[PDB]
Amino acid sequence: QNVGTQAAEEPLNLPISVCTAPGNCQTEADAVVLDSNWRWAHTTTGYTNCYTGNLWDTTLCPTPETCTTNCAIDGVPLADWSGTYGGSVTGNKFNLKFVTVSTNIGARTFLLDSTKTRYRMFQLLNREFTYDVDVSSLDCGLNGALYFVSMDADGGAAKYPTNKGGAKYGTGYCDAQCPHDVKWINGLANSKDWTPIPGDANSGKGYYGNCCAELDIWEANKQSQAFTTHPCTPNDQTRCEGVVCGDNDSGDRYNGMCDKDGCDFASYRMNDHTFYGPGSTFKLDSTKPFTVVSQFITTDGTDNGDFKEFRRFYVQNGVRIENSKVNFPGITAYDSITDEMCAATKGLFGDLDDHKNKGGMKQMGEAMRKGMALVMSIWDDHDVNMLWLDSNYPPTGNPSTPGVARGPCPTTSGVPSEVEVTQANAVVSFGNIKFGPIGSTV
Repeated sequence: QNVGTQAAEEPLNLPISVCTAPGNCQTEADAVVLDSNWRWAHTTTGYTNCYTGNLWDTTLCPTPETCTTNCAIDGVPLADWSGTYGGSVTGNKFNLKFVTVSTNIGARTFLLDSTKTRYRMFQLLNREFTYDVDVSSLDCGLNGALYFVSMDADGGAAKYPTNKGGAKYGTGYCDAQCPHDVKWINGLANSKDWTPIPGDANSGKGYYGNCCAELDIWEANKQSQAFTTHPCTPNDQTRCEGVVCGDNDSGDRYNGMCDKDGCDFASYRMNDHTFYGPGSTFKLDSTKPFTVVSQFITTDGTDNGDFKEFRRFYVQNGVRIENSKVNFPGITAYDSITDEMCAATKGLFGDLDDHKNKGGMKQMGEAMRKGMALVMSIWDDHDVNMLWLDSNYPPTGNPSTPGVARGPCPTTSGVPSEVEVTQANAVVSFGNIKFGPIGSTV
């Protein structure tokens, strides 16, 4: 995309901590940038929309190349962050409102480095990543997500010279779902064969998808939470078409370059329904804030080893809370993501181990070694109504069959039109982000 001249781009300042030992950290003066999908797209030498509602203008965008020549994405000024997009920062806390009323629904954002010209790339192997979260106002159907993806640090600017904005304009998004709803891919409008998504007034799908590796630290609302590894072959940003995208709609979910299911550790799905929930007698009380700690263990305990284990623990009101465990007869009580856990649990659930097909923890680790961009988002799910996270999936499945039940939400929950009314004022908060060696962040 070209860059427009109507509004300066002003990312929100967000300090994080880089740590060397427990309680010995230094501030890193980073910032938050809005994903290019949420930006106004208009004519390069005017005010005329190139995209309105869920459609590209066919006169301006008869082809992707012409669209890209004629159109530009514009900046987010400071005033518009809260007023238009529902984003705000107080000290080291970042807040994202779900619906902001001209009416904005959801948000996806990235962490910029201290220069505000590149994404802050995290080399996560043999490191610990930690943050405080509040998901108390997110119920069934919503997801306040924090995760990493194998985006380029410059959003693709060096690879795709028609991308003028780079990381500064939140470009280059890709993930392990190979999404077609990304409006700008490889420096070009994804306007070919663009199709609105029914019941989604703001979104559509273009000819291409954009694939890359994804490490989900946090997919969650107050009812259920998960962390998940998604390797791809290769891991780096890859525009896809046809079978390579692994499109759900053509029966290709397991035929593409990315592991779409991922290998998940989701406490409720692993059959501990009392670990996490909205109340003081759950082990971890989702009505109150808490700290989420993630440790990425290698084979030799060094930065050069292969990724072998994703460990997790929590801190809430000064109380250390170890992760829940897998709880099925004849299955080891795993409390972390490893290749063995993935094989054993997917075996039990009858899920295809595409994680293993894509190179497993080792391949996931190669993405983490090269460095990944931090994503913070809030969203509802127009495909599957978040049932995969917090309900029975498939909805018609027996909840006593291992793998089906992922949370207590009813199978009628999560319809975007309903959650966008009922949960309009939901806000996820991510704060006090800390990064360092294992054992350094609490």
